[PDB]
Amino acid sequence: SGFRKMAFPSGKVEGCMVQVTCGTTTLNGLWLDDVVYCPRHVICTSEDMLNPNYEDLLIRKSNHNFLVQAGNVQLRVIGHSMQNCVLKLKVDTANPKTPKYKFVRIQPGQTFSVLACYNGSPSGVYQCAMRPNFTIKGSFLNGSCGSVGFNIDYDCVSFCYMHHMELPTGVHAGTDLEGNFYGPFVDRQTAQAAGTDTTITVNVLAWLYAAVINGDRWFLNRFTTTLNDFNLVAMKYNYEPLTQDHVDILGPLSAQTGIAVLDMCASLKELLQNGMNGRTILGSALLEDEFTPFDVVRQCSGVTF
Amino acid sequence: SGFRKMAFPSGKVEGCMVQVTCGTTTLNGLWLDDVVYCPRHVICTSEDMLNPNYEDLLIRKSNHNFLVQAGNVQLRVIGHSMQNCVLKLKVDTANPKTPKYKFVRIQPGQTFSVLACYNGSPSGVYQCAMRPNFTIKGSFLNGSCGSVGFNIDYDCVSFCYMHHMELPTGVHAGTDLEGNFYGPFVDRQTAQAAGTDTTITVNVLAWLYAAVINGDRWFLNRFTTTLNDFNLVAMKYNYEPLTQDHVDILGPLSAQTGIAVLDMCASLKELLQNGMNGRTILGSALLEDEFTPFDVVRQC
Ligand SMILES: O=C1N[C@]2(CCOc3ccc(Cl)cc32)C(=O)N1c1cncc2ccccc12
Ligand SMILES: O=C1N[C@]2(CCOc3ccc(Cl)cc32)C(=O)N1c1cncc2ccccc12
Ligand SMILES: [Cl-]
Repeated sequence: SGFRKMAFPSGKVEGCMVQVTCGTTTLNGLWLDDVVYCPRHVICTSEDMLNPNYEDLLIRKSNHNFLVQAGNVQLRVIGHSMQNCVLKLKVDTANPKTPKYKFVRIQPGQTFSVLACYNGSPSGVYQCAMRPNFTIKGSFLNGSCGSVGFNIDYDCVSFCYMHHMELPTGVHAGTDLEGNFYGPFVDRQTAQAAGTDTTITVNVLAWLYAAVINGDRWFLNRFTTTLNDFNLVAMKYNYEPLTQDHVDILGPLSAQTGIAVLDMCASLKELLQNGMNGRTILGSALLEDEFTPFDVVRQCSGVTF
Repeated sequence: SGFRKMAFPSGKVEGCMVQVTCGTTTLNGLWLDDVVYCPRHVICTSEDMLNPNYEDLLIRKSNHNFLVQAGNVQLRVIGHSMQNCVLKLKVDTANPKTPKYKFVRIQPGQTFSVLACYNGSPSGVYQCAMRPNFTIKGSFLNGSCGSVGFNIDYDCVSFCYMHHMELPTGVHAGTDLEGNFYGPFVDRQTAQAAGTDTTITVNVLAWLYAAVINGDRWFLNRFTTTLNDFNLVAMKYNYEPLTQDHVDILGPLSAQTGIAVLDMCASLKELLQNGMNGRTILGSALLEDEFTPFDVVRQC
């Protein structure tokens, strides 16, 4: 029993974190095989950030301008290239701790673990969801750039996020490991803002199933609803639309608990229209949307890595 | 910016998790140097869980009755001894991945990371706190016994918890790594219950300071309180008493934010009286008590 915000074990990723310094800027790099990936903004001064021409700034750098430190060992940079907003530093040593890995770009609503790092040293691990507005509500201080987000599927680490910036509202923006930003963000010190966010409906439903599995049923009711009537309610309360794909994905949890997905939608509809009435669900007074249906099944079944 | 429930990176502990089997029971063990630590209840059969005589059950076991698996490699048990409720299996191989470590017994209110494991394989990491009633609100299924709780301040792993059981309310009980249970619990299936739990006041205050550091001040007020009046009010909401030790511990956060501890106590009193009025504090509609003053300073 119990339901916690759980991250994947971070050990496979910890063995890849390195420190990357370029001039006065120090941030984190991800060392996989003979390449260290890091935000391309490591080459910018504060003034360069106002309107950077990364190709022009990079052509001026030599390999020896990138100091890469893996623990207390300096790696030698033997080449450098840019892919979108990520800099790829070719090093002379393959990381012996390189796990089986892939680079995957995730969709909004998908969750991942973030290994927050400073100076190439991991400091904490937490679970995030890619918000519908393409930001993440992370916990990052100055020096955290280059920290990565990932999932593990069996023995394979799927890297999905690399940290680049903090927006004025305190939320975060980054890229996939191919350097493509999530969301309409750019790596430049210019006016940027997180758009209006929405709640990840399929994830709230998954968490209500987790609550039922853990013995909380107060919110259940005799009612059901159609997908169109529920979607009219979701639109009204700034919830993401629930698709037939989401309903199919929730099938296993629907079969296990005996609560049909649309039956749980009628529970969610009543919660949106009336609130919790002083009650809590899994120790929360808010509807939690950062657990996917897969996370719920994984935690309530004990899948290991 | 941002404030998350953050666990320590688990890699140093992942390299210590092993599977321990005795008869039909399989659980997790913590392999450090040449010793595998695990709950002594691994030696119990179906007829032993109500009034086990662990000394009597253990004397009957030979080293080859303990099957220890580290990855896909069977470790050879060459000795065994019991220390309180933990079994210590001496193995013929020191764990090459043994980190710098210590065993620390924590006090209620302290937080730690849990690396939940099944069959010696880590499945997830989460943060939790030792509740005032000596239980933890963990996430553990059958087979999670032997999963450990730890902190990793300054590259040294301080192991503070080893999981043993789930109480009827769904909360969890365990021991320190010397096998001493936290709370009045016993490794027996006899009727046991978590005592009435309370909110960790010092941690709620620490989290309100985190909220102020992160730019949220809506809950502040023009009032202060005496420590004793605060406690009289707080006790009525099932909050733990706030001691002068807690006030001293909150000194650094008070100096950083400019909000006196007793002024923050007045804000807490008002939050208890009023609720949040549709507002949130650090993304929460409830007052969070699983961040210590030390965690707040570490994360901010
Ligand atoms: O290190 C950087 N450089 C920044 C600052 C300048 O403006 C930009 C503009 C674009 C880009 Cl891609 C990065 C940056 C940025 O946000 N971060 C930070 C990342 N995350 C958290 C931060 C917490 C406090 C302080 C800075 C943090
Ligand atoms: O593995 C065990 N053995 C138990 C079962 C019998 O009663 C006792 C009594 C004393 C002791 Cl020390 C252990 C045990 C126990 O609680 N757990 C479990 C631990 N944690 C979570 C569990 C989630 C579901 C099911 C069982 C879980
Ligand atoms: Cl302590």
